[PDB]
Amino acid sequence: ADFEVHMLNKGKDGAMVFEPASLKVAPGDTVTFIPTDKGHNVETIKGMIPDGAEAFKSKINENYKVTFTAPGVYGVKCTPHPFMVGVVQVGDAPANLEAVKGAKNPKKAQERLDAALAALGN
Ligand SMILES: [Cl-]
Ligand SMILES: [Cu+2]
Repeated sequence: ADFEVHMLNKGKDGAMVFEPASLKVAPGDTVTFIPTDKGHNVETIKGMIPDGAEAFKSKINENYKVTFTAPGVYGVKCTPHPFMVGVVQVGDAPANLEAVKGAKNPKKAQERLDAALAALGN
């Protein structure tokens, strides 16, 4: 299955958001990150992807597709926008949950990640 995440200046969560900011997918599913507004990108957060996964980074304004196969959670962020974060989950019982949940980001970033994990049933 293929899924889309839009990069937006504003959403229910406030300014600078991935929408949806949380997505549960099956191994082999894909997510394309699509800038609805200019000035955004996507990249994985250091330490926040599974063993077996590769990091990634898009260019500002680039439409960017990633295939997810390694099971676990994947924290992603937008470079210019500190609170702009999201979580892609592959499978159930992710094994690297604490990598995201136990991290020490600025509060508004960390609460958005934490909300994303809780919405994914964790
Ligand atoms: Cl593009
Ligand atoms: Cu952004």
